[PDB]
Amino acid sequence: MEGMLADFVSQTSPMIPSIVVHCVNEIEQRGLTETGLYRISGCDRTVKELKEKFLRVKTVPLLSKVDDIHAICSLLKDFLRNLKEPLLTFRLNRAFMEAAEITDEDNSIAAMYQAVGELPQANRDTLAFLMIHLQRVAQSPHTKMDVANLAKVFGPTIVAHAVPNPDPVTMLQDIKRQPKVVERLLSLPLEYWSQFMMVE
Repeated sequence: MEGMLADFVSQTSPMIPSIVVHCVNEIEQRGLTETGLYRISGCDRTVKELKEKFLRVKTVPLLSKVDDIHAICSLLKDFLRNLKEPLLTFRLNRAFMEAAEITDEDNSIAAMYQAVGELPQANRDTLAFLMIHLQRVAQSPHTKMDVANLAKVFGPTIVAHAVPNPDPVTMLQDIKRQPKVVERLLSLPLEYWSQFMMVE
């Protein structure tokens, strides 16, 4: 199994796994011209092989070699989704959902700010890096992937559940609630996320 986010970072800040950094770098370089980025899945075999090699050797394979940029998108989602706990931790799963469900804009944003501040550093730093990247994806006129669309894709990826294996009632209730969390997070401005890009 993959293990915890912290197992992919060191004391070096911002605390972002090299795999996330390299995936984002590749996607920035040749993915922003692609329609359906993060919606279109890559070849399952290519994604699994890249992931197996990454987890076994503990180093990022040369991503520039792979022709399909969607496989890189799929690898990033797979990595994040399959962490022992989601990027937004088990501990704060419900907190994030409740924050996003507040209809008062000011109070919802304030509750979002509160929940992000309660994240461990590695989680916040990685989240901040991902949010900056996904905002750029949403702002490309070639991707056709707005904040709403990306939230539906990233809901299961970064929010997930409060437990590793929820009962089916909870499971289906949860997936209804995930997109609004991502929607709110992506709606927090670049300047907010950018502040967490800092050295140790």
